[PDB]
Amino acid sequence: PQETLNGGITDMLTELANFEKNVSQAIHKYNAYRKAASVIAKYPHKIKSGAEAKKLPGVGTKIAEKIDEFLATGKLRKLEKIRQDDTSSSINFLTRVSGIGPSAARKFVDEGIKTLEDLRKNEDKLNHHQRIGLKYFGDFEKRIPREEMLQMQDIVLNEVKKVDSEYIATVCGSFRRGAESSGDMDVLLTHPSFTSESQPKLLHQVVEQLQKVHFITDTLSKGETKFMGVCQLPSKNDEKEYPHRRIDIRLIPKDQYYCGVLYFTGSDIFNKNMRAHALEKGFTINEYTIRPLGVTGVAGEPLPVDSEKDIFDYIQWKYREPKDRSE
DNA sequence: CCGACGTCGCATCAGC
DNA sequence: GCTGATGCGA
DNA sequence: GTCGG
Ligand SMILES: Cc1cn([C@H]2C[C@H](O)[C@@H](COP(=O)(O)NP(=O)(O)OP(=O)(O)O)O2)c(=O)[nH]c1=O
Ligand SMILES: [Mn+2]
Ligand SMILES: [Mn+2]
Ligand code: NA
Ligand code: NA
Repeated sequence: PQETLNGGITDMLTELANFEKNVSQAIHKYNAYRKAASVIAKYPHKIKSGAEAKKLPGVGTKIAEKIDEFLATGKLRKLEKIRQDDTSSSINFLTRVSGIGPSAARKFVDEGIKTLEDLRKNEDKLNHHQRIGLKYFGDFEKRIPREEMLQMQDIVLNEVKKVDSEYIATVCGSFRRGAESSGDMDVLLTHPSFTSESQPKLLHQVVEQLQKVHFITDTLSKGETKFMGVCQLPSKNDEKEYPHRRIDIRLIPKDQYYCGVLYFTGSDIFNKNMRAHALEKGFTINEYTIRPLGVTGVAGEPLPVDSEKDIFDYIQWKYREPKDRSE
């Protein structure tokens, strides 16, 4: 499948998906449209009719009809209409600010606040997260070249070890799968002193060090186990400076760590296949653990895990490199 | 016909 | 002031 | 909106 092979259809479906989530607040319709757009994006033929498309899992009657209208006319009356709707288009747009969801966007537009400019005029109505999202609106929509990610990893691994050399840190997500660009940086953190059985400054101390060396620039949220924030590489001499980036750091017990690494490495569809299969061998994998069923379905206690590959053993599959986990 | 469909940590709100 | 609900991101 | 018990 190439980009423009069914691009107009998947663009249409994705656009419909966003208005469902952001304006209609119909979240299951949101996933319905995305699932349709995903299965169509994978389909290796230029679609000729809605009936043709309806054969794919997740494409039903209503989308089949919409595809017919699109193929025949090059557009969709309902989408064109909501595109001109000042209220609805504004609500959908404002949700592009991290921290502004469907609800907040709704209330902003209710009281006349419709644009980024409007948001800038109204700081006192923004919470902390929303202000950061506004401040880095442009930066947050850019992707991160692997080269910068590697440099980001350099700093994170270095500063983590410097705080305590017994920390274990892993940059997972699309980076660990070897993607040539990434949307954010997903850092997983553990330490021998932290198990399920059992201080919680363990995460605080890492964040503070990365702040001290001015890598982490802002904080969206921060608890005892999960940090969400903003970071930036140092500017290489008198050159154009780097965009601010999203970084997550989360602290995981040692005995749950590699289940965590596996999950937060992904990808999405790989994770389900691997969750999905492995059902058919009587195990339940979650973000934290693998547990055995269970002759009529009662999960017993979590099994020991000390490597990624461990999990693969349990469910009888060859350890697969992160590089081949897109599906 | 009709309910499932993605869950969970953190920030902030709503109610007492 | 405390407890639970809601919004949010991913 | 789609699927399926
Ligand atoms: C959000 C999400 C994440 N994950 C796992 C797989 C993701 O690859 C991994 C990290 O989530 P991500 O950062 O939201 N996606 P990504 O890192 O693969 O891609 P990107 O570069 O951030 O765009 O965690 C899921 O399995 N289901 C999810 O719904
Ligand atoms: Mn990521
Ligand atoms: Mn992420
Ligand atoms: Na179908
Ligand atoms: Na948003």
